Amino acid sequence: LTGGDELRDGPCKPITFIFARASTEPGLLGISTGPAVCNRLKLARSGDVACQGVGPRYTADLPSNALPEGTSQAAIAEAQGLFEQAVSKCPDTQIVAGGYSQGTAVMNGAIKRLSADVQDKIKGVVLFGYTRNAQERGQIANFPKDKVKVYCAVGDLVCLGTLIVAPPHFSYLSDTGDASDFLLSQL
Repeated sequence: LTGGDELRDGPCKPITFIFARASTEPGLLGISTGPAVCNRLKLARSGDVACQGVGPRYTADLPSNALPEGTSQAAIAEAQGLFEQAVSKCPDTQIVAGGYSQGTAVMNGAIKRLSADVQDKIKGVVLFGYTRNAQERGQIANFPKDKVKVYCAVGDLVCLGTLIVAPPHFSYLSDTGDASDFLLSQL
């Protein structure tokens, strides 16, 4: 595979972007907001970005949205391990991350379990259609609020503590530019 597995495939890059896709999306980065942000970072920092999607253990299946933390424990464990691997395998890399829909639940569940040292390496996180928005009060638990930017479109009910999917939930491509600028700013 060429895209989505750049941390595992190496070589180390100055910037490592870790992303968790939305339910039903195939691959590692998905086919919507993940590639959109990854590519914007690659254009802004030519040759210095490695994009890594959370998979294959995170299957992005629909049923997992109803589990306690909004996703599977396997997906959370996989994501957590990828953050830890980035810091160990590439000591000089700066991490930026993102999630979309169920992917944001993966990000919240994984990052809140990370040590302070690893969290300090994560400069910024963008969450599109944050399914844990209401439950986490617009942030990621046990992580700085200023390092997270949440994109919850008007009418996207998953940000209101429900799993109801409406049209606004698929309007995030229009926010990928702002999200990419945010991540670059945090770096």
